[PDB]
Amino acid sequence: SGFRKMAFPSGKVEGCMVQVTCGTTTLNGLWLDDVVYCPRHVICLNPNYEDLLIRKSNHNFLVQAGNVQLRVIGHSMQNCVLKLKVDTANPKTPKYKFVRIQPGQTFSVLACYNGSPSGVYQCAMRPNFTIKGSFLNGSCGSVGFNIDYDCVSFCYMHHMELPTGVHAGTDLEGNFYGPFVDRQTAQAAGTDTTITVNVLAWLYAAVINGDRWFLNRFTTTLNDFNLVAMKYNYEPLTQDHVDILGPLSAQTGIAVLDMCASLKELLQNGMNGRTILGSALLEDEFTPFDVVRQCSGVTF
Amino acid sequence: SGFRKMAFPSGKVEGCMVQVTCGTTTLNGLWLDDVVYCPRHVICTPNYEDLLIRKSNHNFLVQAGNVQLRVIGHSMQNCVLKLKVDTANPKTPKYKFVRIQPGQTFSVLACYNGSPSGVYQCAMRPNFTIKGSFLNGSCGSVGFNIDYDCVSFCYMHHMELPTGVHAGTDLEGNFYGPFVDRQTAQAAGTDTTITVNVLAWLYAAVINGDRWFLNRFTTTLNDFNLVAMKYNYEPLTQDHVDILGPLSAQTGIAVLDMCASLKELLQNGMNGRTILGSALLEDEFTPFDVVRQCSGVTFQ
Ligand SMILES: *C(=O)CCCCCCC
Ligand SMILES: *C(=O)CCCCCCC
Repeated sequence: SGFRKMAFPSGKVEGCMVQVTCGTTTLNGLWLDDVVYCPRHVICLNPNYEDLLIRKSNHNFLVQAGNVQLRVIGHSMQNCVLKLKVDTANPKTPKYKFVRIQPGQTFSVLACYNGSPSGVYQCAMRPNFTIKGSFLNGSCGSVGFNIDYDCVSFCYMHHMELPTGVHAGTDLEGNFYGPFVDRQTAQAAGTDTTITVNVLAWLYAAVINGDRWFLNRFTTTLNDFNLVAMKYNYEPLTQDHVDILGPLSAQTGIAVLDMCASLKELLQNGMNGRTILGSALLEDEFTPFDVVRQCSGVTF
Repeated sequence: SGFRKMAFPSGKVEGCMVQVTCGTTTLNGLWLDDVVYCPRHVICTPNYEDLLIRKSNHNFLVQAGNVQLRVIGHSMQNCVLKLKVDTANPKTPKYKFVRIQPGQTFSVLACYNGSPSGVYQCAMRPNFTIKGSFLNGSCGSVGFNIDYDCVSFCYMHHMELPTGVHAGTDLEGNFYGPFVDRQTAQAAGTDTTITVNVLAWLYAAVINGDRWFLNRFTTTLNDFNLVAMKYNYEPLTQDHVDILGPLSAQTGIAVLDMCASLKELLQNGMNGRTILGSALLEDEFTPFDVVRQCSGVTFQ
């Protein structure tokens, strides 16, 4: 038992981190097979990336893997990411995929500086397409990932910090999550919402862990609960969310719409001093999959 | 900016994790040089000396992935079994075995069948238990800290107590607290909030621009400790004040000045406000955790 903000083990990603330098700019790169991926702003107010890239040559990119220098034999741009072909395939390349995640999904971040790891943490892609990360200057090129049975699915690459302290980035194909751009223009995160299906998943995790003070004898309907969710800035609950919660409702014997009646009471009345898994706020950064994995040992 | 529950990168520890089987029990072992360390209760199903004397090297099946490591010797040190193997771990990091004090945090690499599954951060509570997240089969999973390239192993998982919290040993097999590896009725004593860690996290909040809770008054250790006792917080000592010195210098806020701000939070509550997104005071970030995360300390 117990329930924590658990990230995936980072070792498979640590073996892929390199330092990429172009002129006075230094950031991180991800080295998979014979290619190094990094934010294209490593070569750059009003940039003409295509003209900047044609002006640069292979020798203008300094790639360092620990103490070894990688010879760059090619270079191309894919959206907001720069791909540097190197003369050696990474002997530590794990099984990997590049995936674009949807809002509400969680992933681990290996924060890096100068191609070296600082730490790992778990975060979620918010409904407004930002992440509440922990990044400082030089963390660009740090990636977010999920691990499924030895295969690393890379989903995020860090590019920037927005005015409110939240972060923006791209998938490993260079496509920004949300409306953000890699230019020094005005851009801010939109209004965010709470991920309802994750709050319910975490309520089931609390029940599995013995916290049942918030349970009640009542059951609501999807339509009635969604009216409550809109008032509290919670994402609408769909029948697909109810279905995905299936293993947790089966394990605890509590229907999803029975748990929704507990959530409605918690939204309207609070906790009156009590806590749920050590928290006085409703937590929305654990998916239903994260909960079955951590609480029941699914995939372990 | 941002402040997350951040674990150390786990790559150096994943390279040491192996599967240890004795009869019908499978658990995790830590492989350093030509020795595998694991909980001695792997030999059970209770006189441990007699259970070990009856065992032979062939009764221990050790696997590093799908590769078997032949056991060529065995011995018991306190509550850990040391299995000498025919292969030295070529991924053995620079390491130390350290026994930590209550309040200290560490990263746990949760493992099942010798396979790393998750990483999270937790603390040695003042009652010598850890509020971890472990399931059946997680025994032999370790807790650690890293400094430069040296891994200090501080915890090996052995058991879960009635309240869902956990108990284990250092890597020399000595239990933290008054717990034993027997099937007896053991219980965690009353816990206390780690004051020095709460102060550290308030400095983390200040570094991140959260400063509504600051006041310009100062207090004394004696006056602060009267309030601490009332709210089940550990007394603050001159050692804790000295340990907060660097964070005090970084923010320009004296330790006793921050104590007067914590005193007001304890007596008045947060009144609907949050600090680093939390409605409760967090006590599982040490002063050093704040320095590492806010300055971007990396590991080699
Ligand atoms: C990047 O520097 C993070 C802060 C952005 C603020 C922009 C001006 C309001
Ligand atoms: C180990 O078996 C964890 C559960 C212990 C509870 C004993 C009964 C209170």
